[PDB]
Amino acid sequence: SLAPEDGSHRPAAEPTPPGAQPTAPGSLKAPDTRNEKLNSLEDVRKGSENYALTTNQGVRIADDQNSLRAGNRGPTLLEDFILREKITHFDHERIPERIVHARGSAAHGYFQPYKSLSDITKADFLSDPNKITPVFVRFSTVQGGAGSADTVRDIRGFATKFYTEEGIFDLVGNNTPIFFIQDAHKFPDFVHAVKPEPHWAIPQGQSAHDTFWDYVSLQPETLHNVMWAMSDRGIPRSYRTMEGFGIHTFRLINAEGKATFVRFHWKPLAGKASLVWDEAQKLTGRDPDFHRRELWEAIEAGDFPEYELGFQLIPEEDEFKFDFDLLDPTKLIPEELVPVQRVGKMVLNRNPDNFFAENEQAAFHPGHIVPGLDFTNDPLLQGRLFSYTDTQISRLGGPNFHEIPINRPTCPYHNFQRDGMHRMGIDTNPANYEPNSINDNWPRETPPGPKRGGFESYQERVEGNKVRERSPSFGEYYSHPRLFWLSQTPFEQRHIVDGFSFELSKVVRPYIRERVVDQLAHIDLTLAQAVAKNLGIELTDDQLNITPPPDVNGLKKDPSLSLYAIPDGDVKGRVVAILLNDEVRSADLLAILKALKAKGVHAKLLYSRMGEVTADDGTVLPIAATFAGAPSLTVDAVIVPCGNIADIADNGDANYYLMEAYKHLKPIALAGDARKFKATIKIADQGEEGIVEADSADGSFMDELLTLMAAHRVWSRIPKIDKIPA
Amino acid sequence: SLAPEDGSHRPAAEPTPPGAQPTAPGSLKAPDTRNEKLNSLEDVRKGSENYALTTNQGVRIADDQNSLRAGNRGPTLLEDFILREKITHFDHERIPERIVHARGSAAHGYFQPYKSLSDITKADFLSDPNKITPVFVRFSTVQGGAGSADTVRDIRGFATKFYTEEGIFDLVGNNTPIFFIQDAHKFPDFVHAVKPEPHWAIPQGQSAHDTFWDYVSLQPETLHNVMWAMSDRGIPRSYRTMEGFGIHTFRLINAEGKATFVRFHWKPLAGKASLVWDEAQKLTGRDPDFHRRELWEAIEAGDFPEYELGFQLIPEEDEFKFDFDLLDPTKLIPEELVPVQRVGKMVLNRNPDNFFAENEQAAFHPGHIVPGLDFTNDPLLQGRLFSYTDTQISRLGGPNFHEIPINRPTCPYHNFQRDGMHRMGIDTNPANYEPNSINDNWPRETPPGPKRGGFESYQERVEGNKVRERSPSFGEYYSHPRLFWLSQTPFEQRHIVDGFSFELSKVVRPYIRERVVDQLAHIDLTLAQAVAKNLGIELTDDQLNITPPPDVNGLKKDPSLSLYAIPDGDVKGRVVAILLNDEVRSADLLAILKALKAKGVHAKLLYSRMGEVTADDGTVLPIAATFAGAPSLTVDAVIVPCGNIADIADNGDANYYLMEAYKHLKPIALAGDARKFKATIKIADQGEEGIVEADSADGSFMDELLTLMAAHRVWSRIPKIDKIPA
Ligand code: HDD
Ligand code: HDD
Repeated sequence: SLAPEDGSHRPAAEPTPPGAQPTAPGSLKAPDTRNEKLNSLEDVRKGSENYALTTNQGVRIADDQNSLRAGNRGPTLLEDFILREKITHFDHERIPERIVHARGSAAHGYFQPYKSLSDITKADFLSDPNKITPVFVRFSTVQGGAGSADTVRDIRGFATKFYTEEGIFDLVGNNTPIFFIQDAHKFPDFVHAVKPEPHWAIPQGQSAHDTFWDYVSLQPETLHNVMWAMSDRGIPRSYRTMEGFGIHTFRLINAEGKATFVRFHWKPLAGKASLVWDEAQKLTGRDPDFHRRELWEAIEAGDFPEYELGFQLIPEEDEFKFDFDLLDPTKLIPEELVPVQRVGKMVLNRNPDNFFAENEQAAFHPGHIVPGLDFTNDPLLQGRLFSYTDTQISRLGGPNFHEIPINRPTCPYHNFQRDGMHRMGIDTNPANYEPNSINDNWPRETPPGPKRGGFESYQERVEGNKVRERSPSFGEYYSHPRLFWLSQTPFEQRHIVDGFSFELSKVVRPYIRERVVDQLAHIDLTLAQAVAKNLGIELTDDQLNITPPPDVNGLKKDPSLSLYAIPDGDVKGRVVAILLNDEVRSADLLAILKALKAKGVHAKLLYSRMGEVTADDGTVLPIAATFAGAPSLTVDAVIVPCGNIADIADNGDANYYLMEAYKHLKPIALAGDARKFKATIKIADQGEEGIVEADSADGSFMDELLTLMAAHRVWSRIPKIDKIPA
Repeated sequence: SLAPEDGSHRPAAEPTPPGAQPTAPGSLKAPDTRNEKLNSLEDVRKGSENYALTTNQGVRIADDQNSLRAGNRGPTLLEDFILREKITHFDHERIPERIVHARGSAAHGYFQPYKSLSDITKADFLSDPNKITPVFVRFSTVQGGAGSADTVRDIRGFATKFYTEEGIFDLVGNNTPIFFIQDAHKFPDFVHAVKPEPHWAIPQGQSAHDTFWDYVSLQPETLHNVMWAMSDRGIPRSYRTMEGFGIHTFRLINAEGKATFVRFHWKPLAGKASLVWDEAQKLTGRDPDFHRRELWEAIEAGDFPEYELGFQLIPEEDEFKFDFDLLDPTKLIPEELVPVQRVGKMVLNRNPDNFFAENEQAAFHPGHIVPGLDFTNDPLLQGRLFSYTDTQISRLGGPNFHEIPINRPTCPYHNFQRDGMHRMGIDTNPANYEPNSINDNWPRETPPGPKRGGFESYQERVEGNKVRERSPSFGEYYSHPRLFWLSQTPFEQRHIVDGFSFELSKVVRPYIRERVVDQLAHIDLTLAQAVAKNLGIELTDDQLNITPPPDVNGLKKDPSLSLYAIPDGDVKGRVVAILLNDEVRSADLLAILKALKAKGVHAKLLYSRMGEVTADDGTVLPIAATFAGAPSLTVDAVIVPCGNIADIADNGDANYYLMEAYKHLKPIALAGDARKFKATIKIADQGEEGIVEADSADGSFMDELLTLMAAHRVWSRIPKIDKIPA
């Protein structure tokens, strides 16, 4: 027995805040969290406790420490079948990673609609407010490999597998409402341009290189999503604090056959929140797994990520009433023109057991729709339908990928397909064809109907010649980037300018920079001049005379496009760093932890070493991490309680901890003699907005601090940070 | 035509310093750098200029911007074979990454022995000083995926494919002289333990988690390589400044049939040099491709990585004359007892053309030996022989992986093997078996002999029972960790302490830390006490009376195990940051750049924006990067010339540039009014060692700075950096 007698090796099977316990597989951490999909996976789950170590053939292994050899110092013998099996499996562990979105993090949950949508869709999972549909959701980046970092500047993926009673429905979206390109034929072109360059495979997880901006400068259709990626949208605080969109216009079909155009939205319950770039870039080095960890730990804490599903709904006769083409995925539908209507809510409440088996092997594909839903002629969606079935043949080893447990439907599935690599199902049907008499033609077709019917495509009208040709209605590239730009706050605009500037500064060929600046001058001259200034470029008089693009159906801004314009913050699930000293004033800490617990805010107690310290009243305080081990990048605010401040007053890591949080605009709270730290951040004796300070942490100290946290960051501090050396 | 009329899209086909030009595939950058392997690859190289865009079947494409559809706003048609071919190929681009060493960077070069070694080996590539052997070298980390970061704390791989006239020889080594484990049966257990943990797949590129130190604490055989991993050996400055080792004892076999035991060594011509931890960890964020980048650019500069091959040689009759077992791969051979004898030199002088085709698909395997070389009963080596063949069947799609162009021998190869997936060779032999009369038994066996003879194994004697048993001679675990500890300088010992301390602070279960500390007390109680203090752990009296382990055949220490104890630094290929202002003193800059070119030291001119600035004499200075875009992490030293210093005196990024470089112990030179920056780094008016300063950048000023660069870092500055907030 190698476990410790005190049993401290096993985490408790109950919700615990991040860092209190070792993380564990979901069925062990929360065995009583169940749904119909989790239960169906029990047949393939494998335990371990009280079992013998065997080969894959069931043979008990006596000595798992040594190869078989001719003498204890002799050659290894080919007849060691236990070695060779163990090494063979190891030698073939890896499978191809996803072509795009290879880096991702996933969890189980459930979905439930608010009310029956049977008036607009016959889709069964939206027909009754009491119908609960299990889900599996994978969040992702786009460009980086499976081993790349979480907090890069990138688009994020948001893929939801609905295990419906009438088929698997995959909603395969991103965290922005549009994509970079218009036609699927260009997808390898765009992806090759953004991916690491083919001679040397640099850089990983970054669009800040020549070939990406080269493609953008020559393809202005890309400009809208590029705007989004250069904003703080491209660097989310977590997957819980981002939006989701299906991007394409789809169709809803009701029992009477009426089609309604629809676009899908996920609204985060935790609000919209993003990092700032210096923080996001450094965090890819201090913790490349930050988003993966934060997701797992929130679920282990009970901080279940929640999202409200919503629809923008457009009648068929309104197809042409907007300036933009509904079928153009580089165009958004402003919520000011078509509101998002609440449909239901999704809760992610259990982690997987084995990342490889459940996350890496999961297969999402937007062609996986159910009766009540249908496609449109969006030329990007159209080509997606081919790719997501095709790519699985190599990634997941063949055509039986639906038999891998995480991908199996929970509803019945029967047909006349047979064979293929690693076929699990053993068909007893006398027939493998239809029409057949020898099994009385079963399984049988089902006619279309209002529920439990067969799938039939909406009989939309088609008219035109066979052409490789872009619809002229698509050939407008600058109005929607402008609408986005004007909808941002001034500090969000600053960050957009700084994103473009930082990225173009790493383009080596200067003529590429100049061509991207010229495209910006077609969007907004304020934006283009600000970027040009940082690049040492001067706009020509002709460029200064570029007429701006028209408004979007009269709109000159839409505050739903901004992260922060309308407050939607939420402190539940946020984390505060508490910086300890060797004789902490316990009255401060008790007030701090009481206020944080009331709002569901977590705390990390940090010191210069691990182990424990003792407060003034003798209370023993366990240390979560060092100052260097858990930098301010990983928390939302910093609190410094009173006590023996001289212990850390001249500690470089303690001082830098506050300087980093200050530069990154986070709230900071100083109690008693901890107010001496204002000098390291150059805060005058009069104080300033964003620095909570008082004689002690009792009173309004923590309400000021929690109000600041509900506002996410202290945007008013931005003029002051450029003098801070951090 | 989309290129710029001035041709600045294309880099010059001549050696150019890093940053000067865009990087390029090796055949375009250096068309005249040739060897036999590079030349043999011309049959599969594909150009591009002046060729039509086609399908894979050779059909010319007219519109590569659109899918085929029924009307320009209609559905995509299944008959668009151009779309489906292009998407199909994209959908299947990825192949399994390597199970280990998935992250790596490679280059072409050549090798040449100094003299004939026919007295000790009949290996043909070592027979003649005028015999040139082309090579392909891949450097790697171990734990992370192909998309993980370069400057992690890990072991590094160093793999060399020799394309000899008598077969491919692969020398597949690492950058430390031992491995973690003794018997290959344990390799899946160790690797699984160091890799991301199976439930959530965290952490990437790090051994700082519970399962790794759990294994270590339970398997003391691992302590020796762990010590190397926790030293600055784990974080190399670049692949050019690290050693290589084969680790295993092999045999040399001469024409008389005499066996000599040998261990292989690579000695870097650039010397040994490593980062510091805070620097290395931060650099995985600011540039996760730092090592890949530095290697490519050094070769484009003509700054070819060079390595001397050396042998430790031991007569067969001396097999048992050491305190350790020569066949134990957790033991090193001290150079003080067996010197490394120089054999030849290897030069890396051309980058690949396509990273995937040459680097990702390259297959290295230590079973690939040639006549004149042989194996030993090293139980780790013995199991490696199985794995490197087996793993390619899935990783490279089958048994013809030797036909992938990078892997092809340059010498003849003929046998009776046939078929298999993607077979390229078309065999005309009437017979696919031997013995055969119908082709007069060709191709035929060759008897062993002095040159050009068939491979025969050394007929070593084997005596023993079939057993799964570790040799008792392997049962010592602490003498070699001690030897290594005592061989380090005081500041390398400090960095080892901080490496163990940092990593154990990330282990969530405290009993694992305590168990690792107890292991450390069997090596050195000063190391154990210093790590325990940072963990809040108090060693018991029992632990304090653990007897130290004996030394190694009388050796207490061996300075060759230190990175820095013996000076070996070379400044050629290093890089200096030069921080500009808007009116630089041209006399300063002229003298700086003149002295750096004399030593082959590169420079990047940094400013607060892109573009150009003008010197005091009107000289236009082009800016290479911003202060933030090329942080001090990426340079070896910082020079601040005199000028309009008020322009950057209050720039937070400019002051931080110096503070970061200061903390990471790098040389700093300050001319004229730049000396006012001393206050930011808290240097007294009278100065200190490591800070170069004068009225101007002439005189001895550049000599002083270059002397500091030859010493790599200012170790004496360590006591001062703790009080620095950076
Ligand atoms: C025609 C090619 C093509 C095009 C135009 C798109 N995609 Fe895609 N996408 C793929 C081809 C693809 C793929 C190559 O088939 C992937 C990679 C691995 C896989 O299974 O599917 C994929 C993966 C993938 C994933 C990750 C699913 C997971 O977690 O496993 C998401 C979230 C998206 N895509 C979302 C989008 C969105 C929102 C798009 C624009 C509206 C989009 N893709 C356009
Ligand atoms: C029995 C299993 C096993 C054991 C005990 C080892 N390795 Fe290994 N090694 C492999 C199984 C393996 C592998 C799984 O076969 C790899 C991964 C993919 C491949 O082609 O070979 C590999 C890759 C690999 C590479 C990367 C090659 C490349 O650049 O493509 C290097 C440098 C090494 N190894 C070096 C070592 C050293 C120095 C070891 C100890 C002395 C060692 N390996 C033990």
